[PDB]
Amino acid sequence: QVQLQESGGGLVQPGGSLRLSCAASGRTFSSYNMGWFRQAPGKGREFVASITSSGDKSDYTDSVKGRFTISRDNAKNTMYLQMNNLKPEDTATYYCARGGGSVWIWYEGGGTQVTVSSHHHHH
Repeated sequence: QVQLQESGGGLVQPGGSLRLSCAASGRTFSSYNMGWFRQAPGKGREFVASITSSGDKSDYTDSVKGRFTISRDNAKNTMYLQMNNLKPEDTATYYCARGGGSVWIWYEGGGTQVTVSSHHHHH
């Protein structure tokens, strides 16, 4: 079974940054379009960003355009999501998926949790 394992989630204040990673098994990682998706409280899974096999083209959902950057390192079988200027509405579990013929396939991986919260400062 193919593994698309997510990491990098955590808790940040609004305006903070997090970098997520999606690490794939196998030897043909570079041949597929790849994408990030997220599931916010009470909602379904929704598109965040996608990138072509070669990395030459990317697409973003409107609400993250300009703040998030998708990238990949094919030599390391890894895709990244650099999330800057984070907002509470970005709180969700984030999942990566591999693109096929008109479908995004999840494969194995439990997602990574991202919490963006304006809370009291503890210092």
